[PDB]
Amino acid sequence: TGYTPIDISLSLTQFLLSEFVPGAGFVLGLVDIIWGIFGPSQWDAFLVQIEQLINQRIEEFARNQAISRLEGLSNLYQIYAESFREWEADPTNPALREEMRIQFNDMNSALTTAIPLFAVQNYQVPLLSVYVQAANLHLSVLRDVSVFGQRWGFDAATINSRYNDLTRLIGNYTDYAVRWYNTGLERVWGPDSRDWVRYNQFRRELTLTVLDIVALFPNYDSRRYPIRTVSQLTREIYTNPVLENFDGSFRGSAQGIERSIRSPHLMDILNSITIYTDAHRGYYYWSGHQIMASPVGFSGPEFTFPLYGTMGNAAPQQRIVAQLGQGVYRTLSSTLYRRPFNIGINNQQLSVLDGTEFAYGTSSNLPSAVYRKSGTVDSLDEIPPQNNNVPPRQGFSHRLSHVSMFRSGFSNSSVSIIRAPMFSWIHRSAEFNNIIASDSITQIPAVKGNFLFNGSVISGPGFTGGDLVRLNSSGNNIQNRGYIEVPIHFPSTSTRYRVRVRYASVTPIHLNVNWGNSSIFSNTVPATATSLDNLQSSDFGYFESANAFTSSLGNIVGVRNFSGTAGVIIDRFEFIPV
Repeated sequence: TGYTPIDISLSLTQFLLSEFVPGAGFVLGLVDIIWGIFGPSQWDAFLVQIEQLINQRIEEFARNQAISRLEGLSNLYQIYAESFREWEADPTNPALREEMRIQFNDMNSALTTAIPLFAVQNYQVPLLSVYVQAANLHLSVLRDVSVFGQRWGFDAATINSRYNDLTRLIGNYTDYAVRWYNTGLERVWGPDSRDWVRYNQFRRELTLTVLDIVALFPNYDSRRYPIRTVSQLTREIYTNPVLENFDGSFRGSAQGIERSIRSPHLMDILNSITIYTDAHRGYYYWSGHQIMASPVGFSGPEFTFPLYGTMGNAAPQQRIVAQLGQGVYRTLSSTLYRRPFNIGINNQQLSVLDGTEFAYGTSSNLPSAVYRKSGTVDSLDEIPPQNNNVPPRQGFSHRLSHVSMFRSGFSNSSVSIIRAPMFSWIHRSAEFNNIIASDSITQIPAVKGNFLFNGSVISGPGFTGGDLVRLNSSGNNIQNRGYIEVPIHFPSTSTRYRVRVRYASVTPIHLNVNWGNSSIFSNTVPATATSLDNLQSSDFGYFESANAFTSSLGNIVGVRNFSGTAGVIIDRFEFIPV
């Protein structure tokens, strides 16, 4: 196959993003993508994928115990799934209802017992992806009993008790996973470029196999999400062909490489990249470039970033239009390393790109844009498809959101030149527009807004699928009130929507939600957190408009912080069709 846990996880994410609704389909999805396997192979592969990265194998007894238990859970969940399917086909049947009650208890009990074995002391990191798979299944099964347990014949006390388990464990599993993600990532940090490559690889691979799945855990709260709900993952992950295809190591460069990534920002759409070519001893290369981007929904003028790298004129500038079709899904780069025996200003070490093909996502086909030539350092190896049953240009998992640059040296005066374009990839669930569905709960992260006043975009804690918006206090000035505004599009003009906001606050705070020019909520909302600096799962709460409205109110939604002294974090807006 050539498949890894990264491929499998991306496919699970596609499923959880588009089919997050209770019923037989969800249960059978999980068997099809993850739990329907035979034997230890898949599980062993999940462990190897992290073990080989941190260069540490799990102690052999604990390793075999974890694998062995996952096999048991798989067998048991296959039986549960089949019983569920049979029950759904004939729901009033008391034999099938009794079998669901027994199967749920066995599944619930088995998972509660198994999970600590995926959290074994000194091996939490390499066990983290199987931990998260088991957690996911557990929350799934607790959600099942919450939605269907009455129909199965459980009493109200048992149902409410299992529901309280669900909401608590959404929190505990999330905090555990993020904690060990942070700890694992930090242990892999080092001062040189080889360390940075490993560090970013850890970030990338565990974003795909852990954090992306953890960001969907809140969706399991059936009282909060009683119908289908669609999340959007706005976080960016990174490739860097020059650094990642380099067998040596630039000393002390790790910090500089990490800082070449741009800081937290409102989501934008990459429109074009204009690449400048420089040359040395007949070797032509990508010396610098300029990015042009738009706000979400193309809802404001195109803006230009400051020049990346240096503006060479060894050949004419080339404008690559990124935003054709579904955008650029893939880069195929040619790396150029020059390492002469005798180096100097007239005979430089070069670490650069002498070519890149930019390939487009498209439901048919579009010729690639090519800077000079194609190459074989392929983003698809690190940023694989979410659906490998169609061609990659249709089954892609990410879109190119930005290109920045790690750079060192000047062509006129340095012995060593590094120009290492940093490619930034956003998950394709981050839609170009904010489109409100009529038959599901649409989640729109606040970082998908296009106007932020007296506030800033801050790094997410790792479990929200992206970054967050912080609205500052006014300093008791009514004209200086923190505001985030989000452009939205309603394909259905008759559906009525309640607007719910997910937020974090240390003190009770007065917030105003506008839909168009109309205020649909203006009240104090409770404190949810002890600190805005170290967010855990339970620090996020919800408030909502009491009434429901239609798109006649307008094409923007916003939140304003009325407090003169306190700040607030906005995660996302949620539209609930009534």
